[PDB]
Amino acid sequence: GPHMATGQDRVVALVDMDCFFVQVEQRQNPHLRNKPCAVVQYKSWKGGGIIAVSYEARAFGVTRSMWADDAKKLCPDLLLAQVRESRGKANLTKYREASVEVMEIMSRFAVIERASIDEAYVDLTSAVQERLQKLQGQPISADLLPSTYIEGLPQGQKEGMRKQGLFQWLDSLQIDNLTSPDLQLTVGAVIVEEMRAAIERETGFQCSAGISHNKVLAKLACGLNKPNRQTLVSHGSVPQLFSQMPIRKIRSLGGKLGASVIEILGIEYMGELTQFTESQLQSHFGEKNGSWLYAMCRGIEHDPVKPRQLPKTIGCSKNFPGKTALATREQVQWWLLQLAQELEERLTKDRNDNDRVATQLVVSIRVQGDKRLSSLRRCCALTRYDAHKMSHDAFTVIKNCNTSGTEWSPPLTMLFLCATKFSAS
DNA sequence: ATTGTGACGCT
Ligand SMILES: Nc1nc2c(ncn2[C@H]2C[C@H](O)[C@@H](COP(=O)(O)NP(=O)(O)OP(=O)(O)O)O2)c(=O)[nH]1
Ligand SMILES: [Mn+2]
Ligand SMILES: [Mn+2]
Repeated sequence: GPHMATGQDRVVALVDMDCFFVQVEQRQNPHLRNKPCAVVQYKSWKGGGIIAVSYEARAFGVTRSMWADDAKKLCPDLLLAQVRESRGKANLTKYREASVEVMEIMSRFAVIERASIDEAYVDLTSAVQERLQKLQGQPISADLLPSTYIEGLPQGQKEGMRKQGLFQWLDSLQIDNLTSPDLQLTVGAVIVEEMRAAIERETGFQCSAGISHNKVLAKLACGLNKPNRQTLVSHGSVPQLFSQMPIRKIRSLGGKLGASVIEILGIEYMGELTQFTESQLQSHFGEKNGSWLYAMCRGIEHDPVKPRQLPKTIGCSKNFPGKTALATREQVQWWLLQLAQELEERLTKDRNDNDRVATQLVVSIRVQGDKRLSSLRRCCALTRYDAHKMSHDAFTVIKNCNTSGTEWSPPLTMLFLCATKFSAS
C-alpha cells in the first residue's frame, strides 16, 4: 500500500539519433537527402555490409547487416555512402565527431550518460523541478508538445490520433500538484522537445526520444514512434504496454538470459513476470537479475544516469575472414601497426581534448576455426602514445600463440587493440 | 564473408 515505492522519483529521457550515419552523410551530401539510402563498410565483398538505413529505404525491406548487393535486389534505386577507409580499415572518425556535436548540445540542458555513438540518457528531475517552479502553476499547452506521443492514448490519420491522445493526457493533468509524477514526466517531455529542437537547429540531425521514470522505459519508449518523434511512457501505461511486450524487447533481455526466462518460466510477455515472487526469480536467474526482473516487470528500475559523456575505452578492430586470415609474421606485424597508428591518432586527439591519458593496452585476437569471437585477450602497459611501440608490445604479448616452426598458424581472423584505464592529465 | 565498436558482469 502506502509503503510500496513505485519508482516514480526521477524523470529520465533517452535521446537516440534517427538513422544516424545516414543523416551524417545526407548532411554532407545534399543529393542523398529524402532518398532511400544506406551506409556500408567496405565494397568488394557483395557491395559492402550495411550498418545504417534511411527510413525511405527501410520501407523496401533494407536492414542493417544486409549486404549492399542484396539490398539493391530489394531497392534498385538505393543510394549508398561508404565509411572512410584509412590504413586498410574502416575509419569511423566522421561519425564520432558528429556524435560529439550532439552530445555537447544535450549537455547544456542536463547531465548526460553517453550510451552509444548516437544516444544518451538524460536525468531531467532537477530541470523539471526548476521549470515547474517557473511555471507558477500555469497549465501545459499542447503547442509545447508538437511531436510527443502518449503511450496507451487515446483510449475510450496518424497526426490526428497523436493529438487526440495528447489532449486526453493534458486534460487529465493535475497541474496544481507539483509532486505528481505524471506532471513531472509531461514537463520532462516539454524540455525534451526543446532539446530535440536545439539538436536539429544546430546540427541538422533529427532524433527521437523516450521520456519515463527510468532508463529501460525511456529506451523502450524512444523506439515506439521513430523517426522524429518522442514518446512519454507513464507509470500507469506499464501494465497494458507490458501485457503484450515480448520479453526480448527489454534492454538486456534480448539474448541468452531472456531466452532462459521464456523457456524456464514458460511465458512470452514482460507482464507475465508479475506472477512470480522475487525469490522465485532470484532462484532461477540469480539474486541481482531476479531482483531486477521483479521490479522491472512492474515498471521500476533504479540504474542511475551516470555522469559520463566520453567513452571509457578507445579501440580499433579488424576482421580477417576466410582466405584473408593472417598467416605470416610480417602480416600480423603490419596490421598491428595499422591498428596502432589509428589508435595513436585517436588517443593523441583524446588527450588534447579531454585532459586524460590511457594507461593500459588490451590486445585481443581470434584464430581461424575458433568458435569464440575473442580467442585471446591480454593486457600490457601503455606508457607512450607511439604506434610503433604499441604494435611491438601487442606482438610481444600475443606471439606465443604462433605454433609454426616465419609463418603464423592458426591464421588470425581478428585483431583488436583497445586503450583503457584512463587517468587525469 | 555482418563488421567495428563499447559497456558491463562473472570468477
Ligand atoms: N560499425 C558498426 N556501426 C554500427 C553497427 N550498428 C550500428 N552502427 C552505427 C550506424 C548507426 O547509424 C549508429 C547508431 O546505431 P542505431 O541507433 O542502433 N541505428 P540508427 O541510428 O542507424 O537508426 P535508428 O533510427 O533505428 O536509431 O551506429 C555495427 O554493427 N557496426
Ligand atoms: Mn539511432
Ligand atoms: Mn542508437
